[PDB]
Amino acid sequence: VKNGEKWMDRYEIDSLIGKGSFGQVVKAYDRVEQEWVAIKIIKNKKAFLNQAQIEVRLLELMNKHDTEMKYYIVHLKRHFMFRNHLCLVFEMLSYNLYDLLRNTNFRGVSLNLTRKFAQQMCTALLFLATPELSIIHCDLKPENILLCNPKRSAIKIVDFGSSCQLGQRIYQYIQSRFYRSPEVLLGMPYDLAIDMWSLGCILVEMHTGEPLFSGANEVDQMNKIVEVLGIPPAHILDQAPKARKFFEKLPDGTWNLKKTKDEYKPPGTRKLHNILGVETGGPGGRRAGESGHTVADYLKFKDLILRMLDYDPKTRIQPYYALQHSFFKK
Ligand SMILES: Cc1nc2ccc(-c3cc(N)nc(N)c3)nc2n1CCOc1ccccc1
Ligand SMILES: [Cl-]
Ligand SMILES: [Cl-]
Repeated sequence: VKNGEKWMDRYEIDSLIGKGSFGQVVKAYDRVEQEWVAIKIIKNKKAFLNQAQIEVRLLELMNKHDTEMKYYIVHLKRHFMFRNHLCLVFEMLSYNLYDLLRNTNFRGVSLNLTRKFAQQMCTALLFLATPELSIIHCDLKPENILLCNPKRSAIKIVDFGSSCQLGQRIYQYIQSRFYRSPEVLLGMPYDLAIDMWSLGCILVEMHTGEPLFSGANEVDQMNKIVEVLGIPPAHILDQAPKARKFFEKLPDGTWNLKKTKDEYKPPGTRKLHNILGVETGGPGGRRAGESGHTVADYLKFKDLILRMLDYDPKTRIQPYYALQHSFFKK
């Protein structure tokens, strides 16, 4: 697609903004609205078109709901078919939270900026949980959270290409590996709670600069999670189709790890407080004496993250109750 093309006496293509398995995203001048827009151009392959039609349906469903929470998700302006490609037109946004970490040389941002991100992210999750929506994103990661403006800390969620409503699930293998919830690793039916799991993983990474759980495979992934949060509850592993991919049951109805060729820190011993550096002056001690990073501030953040990383998705912290947490009290 050329960097001067004109479409439908309406759009002038400027540049490639983004690429994907879905196709590509281009910067285009909308001659009617007289503004720049982002156009998501889907490949003319049955598979991407079908999944993108679902994304359009979910996006248009959200547009029909006027609240104070709807403006944390990229607004879909419109869509059309051109040259046999489904085209989604969005408001222009800026760079993503991963690029923001890259720009800190992976040293992380302040707890204060982390809090501002958490609050927006939790308000978006609350909006998707409105019963008549009930949309699971299924691919929350730093790369799918964009700054509205390179000067500001306003963010919006993008990419509803993996998203499904509750009880419209298609795939068992969903979510980006590092952000994949245990329920989805364990091959169990997933909720809106898998996004809260992902959000917890992201918020830590935003502050430390490194992914909380960077598995090289599903097995590696679950082992890195168990290092921090210990063995999942028996009641969960008993109902889990793929419990025996990672764990083994014992005479007395208790569970342990399947082992292979040696090494990980033993279950629950890689403590989040050390990962966060609560009482050691933040991540790698780099925040020693910096304001808004009091041990009290860090402990509230630690408490909220462990509510987002509950193994049980039925007791894992839902969004309204994450906005009530002391970590957000000024
Ligand atoms: C700069 C900019 N404005 C945007 C507005 C919307 C979207 C946008 C992108 C996608 N995949 N899905 C939706 N629903 C909206 N992406 C924008 N980008 C950067 C584009 O890069 C990407 C590419 C792939 C994934 C994420 C960001
Ligand atoms: Cl990443
Ligand atoms: Cl996915």
